[PDB]
Amino acid sequence: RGSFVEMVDNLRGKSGQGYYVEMTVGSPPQTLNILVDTGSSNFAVGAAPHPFLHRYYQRQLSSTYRDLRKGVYVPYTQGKWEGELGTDLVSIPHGPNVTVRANIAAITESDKFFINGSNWEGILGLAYAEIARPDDSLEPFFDSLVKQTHVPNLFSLQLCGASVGGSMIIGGIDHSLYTGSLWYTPIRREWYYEVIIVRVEINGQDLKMDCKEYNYDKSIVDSGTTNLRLPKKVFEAAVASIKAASSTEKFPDGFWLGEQLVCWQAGTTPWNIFPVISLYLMGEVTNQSFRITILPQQYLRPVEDVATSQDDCYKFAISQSSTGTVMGAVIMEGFYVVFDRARKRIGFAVSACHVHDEFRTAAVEGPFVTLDMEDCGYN
Ligand SMILES: N#Cc1ccc(C(=O)Nc2ccc(F)c([C@]3(CF)C[C@@H](C(F)(F)F)OC(N)=N3)c2)nc1
Ligand code: NA
Ligand code: NA
Repeated sequence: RGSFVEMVDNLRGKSGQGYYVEMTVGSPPQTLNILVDTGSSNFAVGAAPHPFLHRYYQRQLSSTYRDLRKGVYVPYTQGKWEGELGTDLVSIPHGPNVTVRANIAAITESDKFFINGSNWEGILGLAYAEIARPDDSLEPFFDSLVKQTHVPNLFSLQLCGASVGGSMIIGGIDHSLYTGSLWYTPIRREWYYEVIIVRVEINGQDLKMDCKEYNYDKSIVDSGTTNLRLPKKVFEAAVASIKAASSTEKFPDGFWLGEQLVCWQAGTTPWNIFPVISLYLMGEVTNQSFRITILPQQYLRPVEDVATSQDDCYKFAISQSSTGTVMGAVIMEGFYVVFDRARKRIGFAVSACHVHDEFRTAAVEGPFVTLDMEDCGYN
């Protein structure tokens, strides 16, 4: 408990392309890099020579592969993949010293799913069976891991933004990865890691919306999405408020919509004109909340691959959503996040690796008194 040196720094990535862990599949073991995704629940790996893939699962080479004789077709808003379901032996080399028999979707066809240039070739869905495809009888990886071993039913993620890196501690927490205290919010329902946001402030100024708007139709914590995505009506109020707070510089409207980049002369980003963003989350106790605060260093994302420019260019990474709030890597890179599935709750603490400056830091503070927090959930 509390110290897992073998798992520290077991994540890698590049800006824009997410965080992956090494895994092995099959006998003898085939090494693959796998995107860590708390926003889905399938373990799905490229299993054919798509041109974007460094490596892919070759079932023919595994003596322990078992075919389930069942296909799956999985479309998302953008992107889709199709695969053939089976089971095989899976390990995490920089993870617990265990091997488990897990479901795997061998991806045989995909569109807009793999990233050209990335170094990962499958996804590890860490959420619950309820959103597994094709249905909840396909047990997710982490459920198999916990049923089949003595690994405790929890994992924690420290995502260190811009090469990016970080740690996924499987079966515990490592107290060297955060400072101050962990504060916990209840998992409202086990499907996504759904939570309830009870208040939102921009530089300490409350947006004063009906709090159900913050969770319409849900709010989730999702390592497989880059942005902080907010329900449209909340996005509108938040942007209006951020524009006001930064109004000593004027930016094109398209910037706030994520339709164009903004660039400054190198080493001169005016961090201090941009406000901090605070989300208050439902706490463990009746009428008690806590708040997490992030900086422009989290929500203004560096874009380095801008071949048509010399300067430091950034994308605004808070965007409008029609699927609820998504606390993607913009939120998670401020914090050490504990997915305490055994107690159905999510812990946040200030990350020991988060990007900040001499004036401001990411923060996790409580307790606050917040009434009617159960009305903030959408049914
Ligand atoms: N930081 C960062 C960062 C950068 C890139 C990325 C990245 O490419 N993710 C990725 C790629 C294809 C994918 F199909 C998905 C999916 C898989 F289920 C669907 C996606 C949705 F539902 F939104 F389509 O939401 C989530 N949660 N997972 C995620 N992830 C994180
Ligand atoms: Na167990
Ligand atoms: Na600590």
